[PDB]
Amino acid sequence: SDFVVIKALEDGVNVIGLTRGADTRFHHSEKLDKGEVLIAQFTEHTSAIKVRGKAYIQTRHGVIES
Amino acid sequence: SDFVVIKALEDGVNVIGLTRGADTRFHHSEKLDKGEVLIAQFTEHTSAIKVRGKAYIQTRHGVIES
Amino acid sequence: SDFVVIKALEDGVNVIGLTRGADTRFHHSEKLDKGEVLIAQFTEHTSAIKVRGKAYIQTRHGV
Amino acid sequence: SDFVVIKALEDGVNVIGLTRGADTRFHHSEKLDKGEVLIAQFTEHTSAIKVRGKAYIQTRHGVIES
Amino acid sequence: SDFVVIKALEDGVNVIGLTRGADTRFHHSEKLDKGEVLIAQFTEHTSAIKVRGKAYIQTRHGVIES
Amino acid sequence: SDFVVIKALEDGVNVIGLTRGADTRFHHSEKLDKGEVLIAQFTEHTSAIKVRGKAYIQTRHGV
Amino acid sequence: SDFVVIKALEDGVNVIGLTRGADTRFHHSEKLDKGEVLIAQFTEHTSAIKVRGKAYIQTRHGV
Amino acid sequence: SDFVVIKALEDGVNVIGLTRGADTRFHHSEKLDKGEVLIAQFTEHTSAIKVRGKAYIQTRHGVIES
Amino acid sequence: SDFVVIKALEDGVNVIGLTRGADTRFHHSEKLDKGEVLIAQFTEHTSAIKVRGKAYIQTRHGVIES
Amino acid sequence: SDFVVIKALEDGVNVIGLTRGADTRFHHSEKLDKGEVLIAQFTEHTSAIKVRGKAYIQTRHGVIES
Amino acid sequence: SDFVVIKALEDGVNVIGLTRGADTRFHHSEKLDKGEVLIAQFTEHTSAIKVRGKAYIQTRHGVIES
Amino acid sequence: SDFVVIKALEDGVNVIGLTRGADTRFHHSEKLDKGEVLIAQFTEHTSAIKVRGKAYIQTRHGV
Ligand SMILES: N[C@@H](Cc1c[nH]c2ccccc12)C(=O)O
Ligand SMILES: N[C@@H](Cc1c[nH]c2ccccc12)C(=O)O
Ligand SMILES: N[C@@H](Cc1c[nH]c2ccccc12)C(=O)O
Ligand SMILES: N[C@@H](Cc1c[nH]c2ccccc12)C(=O)O
Ligand SMILES: N[C@@H](Cc1c[nH]c2ccccc12)C(=O)O
Ligand SMILES: N[C@@H](Cc1c[nH]c2ccccc12)C(=O)O
Ligand SMILES: N[C@@H](Cc1c[nH]c2ccccc12)C(=O)O
Ligand SMILES: N[C@@H](Cc1c[nH]c2ccccc12)C(=O)O
Ligand SMILES: N[C@@H](Cc1c[nH]c2ccccc12)C(=O)O
Ligand SMILES: N[C@@H](Cc1c[nH]c2ccccc12)C(=O)O
Ligand SMILES: N[C@@H](Cc1c[nH]c2ccccc12)C(=O)O
Ligand SMILES: N[C@@H](Cc1c[nH]c2ccccc12)C(=O)O
Repeated sequence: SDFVVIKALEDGVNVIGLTRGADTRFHHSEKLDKGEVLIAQFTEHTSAIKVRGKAYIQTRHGVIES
Repeated sequence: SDFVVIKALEDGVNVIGLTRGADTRFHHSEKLDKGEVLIAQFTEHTSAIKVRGKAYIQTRHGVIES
Repeated sequence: SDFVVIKALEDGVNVIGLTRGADTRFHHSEKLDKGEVLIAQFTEHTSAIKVRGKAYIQTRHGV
Repeated sequence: SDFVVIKALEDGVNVIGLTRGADTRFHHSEKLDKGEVLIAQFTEHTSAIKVRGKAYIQTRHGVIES
Repeated sequence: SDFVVIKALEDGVNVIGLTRGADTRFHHSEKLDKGEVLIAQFTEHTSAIKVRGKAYIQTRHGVIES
Repeated sequence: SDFVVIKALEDGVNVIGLTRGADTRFHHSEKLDKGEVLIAQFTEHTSAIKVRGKAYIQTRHGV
Repeated sequence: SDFVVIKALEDGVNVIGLTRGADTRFHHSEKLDKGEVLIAQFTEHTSAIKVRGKAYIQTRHGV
Repeated sequence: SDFVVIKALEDGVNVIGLTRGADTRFHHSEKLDKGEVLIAQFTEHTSAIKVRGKAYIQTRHGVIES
Repeated sequence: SDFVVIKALEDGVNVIGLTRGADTRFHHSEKLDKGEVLIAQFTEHTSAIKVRGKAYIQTRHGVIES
Repeated sequence: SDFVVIKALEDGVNVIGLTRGADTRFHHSEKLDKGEVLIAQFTEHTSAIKVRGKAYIQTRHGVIES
Repeated sequence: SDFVVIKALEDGVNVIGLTRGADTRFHHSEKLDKGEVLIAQFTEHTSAIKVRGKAYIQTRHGVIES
Repeated sequence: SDFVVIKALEDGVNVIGLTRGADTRFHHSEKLDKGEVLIAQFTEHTSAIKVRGKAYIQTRHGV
């Protein structure tokens, strides 16, 4: 059951969950300050994740460091 | 369930989800500005994903960049 | 479910979904201009995919 | 759920589906011109696939390039 | 379900499917001329496949050529 | 389901299917002439396979 | 079920469990002092985990 | 669903099936002459196999050549 | 089901299990003196494990020592 | 289901199956003379196998010889 | 279905099972003298295992030799 | 189901099966003399195995 690891590399990074279903809207925005990590799953409610700001991101497919 | 990772390499990248089913239309477009990342699942509503604009994309099959 | 990755290397590449079932016809053609990417699954409705135009294609079997 | 990748290397290549069941007959013939690719699954209706003409073919078992 | 890949190395190759069940007879023969390829599943009707003629054959177990 | 690959290296190779169940007898013998190939599955009806004659044989365990 | 490993490298590291469901709020914060280790699963109730403070973190994806 | 490969290296090799159940007795003995191969499964009726005589034997665990 | 391995590197190491569910409290603490080892599963009652004191810990993800 | 491979290195090797269940007794002993091989499954009746005499034994865990 | 291998390296080593459920208490203590081995599963009744004394311990995660 | 391989390196090695359930007691001890081999499964009835005496032991975790 897949998840994403997200480490903020600066202040005020946002990790935003988007709603599962016919409709797509942001249901929640988690704020990360520098060096804070968010380990976040895809779930019954979240089918897409947006990251804004400079962040090191780990997934099953590998790494993308801003 | 499988997911794509999309990082924007310029401003104004569109990640477009196509409806699952007999019919195919765009149901949602997500604008990504430079540096921003979207990780998006295939879902009971999205069976095809379309990226317009300069992107770095990881899937289960490998990298595809530009 | 398995999927294909198609990157258009010219304008007007067509990604064509053929119908699942006894009958085979196309039900949709997605057009990509140069540089655009389609990630497309096999589904309840699409059992074959035809790309026409120059494309870089990735599947579970390789490039 | 297995599939075959078929890339025509000349004009007028045919990819022919054969019917699943007691009876075997061609139910459909897809024409490929040079450089067109067909990614085709085995399905409830197709249990065999014939390719006529010069074609690069990819499957789980590897490659056969005419 | 598993499948065989047969490429004809001369004209007039026969790919023959044998009936699944208590009884065993040929139910279908597919003629392949030189260069042509058949990818054929084992099915609820075919439990044994027979190739006559010069062929290149790939299965899950490896190559067998001539 | 698992399968065997048999290539005949002489004329008149016999691929013999033995019956699944309490009783063991052959129910079928498929004959191959030199160069012919049989790919044969274990099935509801065949639980053992005997090859007689010179053959190159491939199974999941090797050659 | 998958889990995370968190080792605190300062005092007062917070391991925060965010709620599973339509609503997202924290339901618990576990505090670790320097050197302490939390191994924590994703559960029926926690679908996201935020670490705040300097920590060495291990997941199935690496360090 | 496990099987054993047995190749007789001399004349008059026996491959003997033993009965599954509380009771153990030989239910069948297959005779192999030199260079004959038997590919034999474990089944609802056979839970042990005995080989007598000089034989090359292949299983999941590797090879034992008399 | 997955488990952790904890070896105490000093006297007085605490292995604490946290309750699974909507609520989170300590339900049990296990004191380990130097040299002693605990292997503990995640369970229908414990969804998070906490180690205080100098420990060597192995999990499915690797070693973590001190 | 898993199986053991036993090759006799001398005459009079015994392969003994122990009953599965609350009780444990020998239910069958199979004499193997030198060179002979037994491949025997664990079954709904045999949950432990005992070899007396000089044997070469392969299991899923590796070789054990003498 | 996971298990732990435990080999006592001195006299009077204890392997203690702890109860599965809301409650945690020692339900059993197995005494090992030097060079005795215990191969012990996690079960419906045992969700944690404590080892006291100098012992070589093998699990899925590797080795810890006192 | 998983199993253990025990080869006795002296006379009178005991392979002891401990009972599965709330209660833990031995229900059986299989004795091996030098050179004898026991391959033994974990079962509905045996959840722990104790070897006493010098033995070479193989499990899924190694030797
Ligand atoms: N509401 C959409 C969210 C989504 C997932 N993947 C996407 C890809 C593109 C656009 C939107 C999406 C869905 O559940 O399907
Ligand atoms: N069949 C999908 C859309 C789709 C997937 N792959 C395709 C390839 C080409 C065209 C459309 C598609 C649907 O449910 O609508
Ligand atoms: N209508 C066909 C489409 C198809 C899938 N694979 C094929 C291979 C060859 C020809 C057609 C096909 C089907 O569902 O079966
Ligand atoms: N009607 C046949 C088609 C087929 C599949 N594999 C074959 C091999 C040989 C000949 C025919 C076939 C079937 O479904 O079984
Ligand atoms: N048992 C298959 C045919 C078959 C498979 N493998 C064989 C080997 C030898 C002879 C026949 C067979 C059937 O259903 O008829
Ligand atoms: N009639 C036997 C055929 C068989 C399978 N494997 C064997 C091994 C040895 C002897 C006979 C067999 C059965 O179904 O069980
Ligand atoms: N309440 C959210 C928590 C969450 C999980 N993954 C996320 C990713 C982004 C934002 C929030 C989340 C949910 O269960 O779906
Ligand atoms: N009747 C026995 C046959 C058997 C299988 N494995 C064995 C090992 C030893 C002795 C006999 C056996 C059974 O089904 O269990
Ligand atoms: N959600 C778990 C506890 C838990 C797991 N991971 C966490 C991370 C942070 C906080 C609490 C937790 C519970 O059932 O109570
Ligand atoms: N528990 C098995 C026998 C057994 C398996 N492993 C053991 C180890 C020791 C003693 C007995 C056993 C039975 O059903 O009887
Ligand atoms: N009674 C506890 C035992 C336990 C398992 N893992 C633990 C970790 C820490 C403390 C206690 C435990 C349970 O079944 O959950
Ligand atoms: N009666 C115990 C036997 C046991 C298995 N693993 C253990 C670990 C430690 C102590 C006892 C055990 C049980 O079934 O649970």
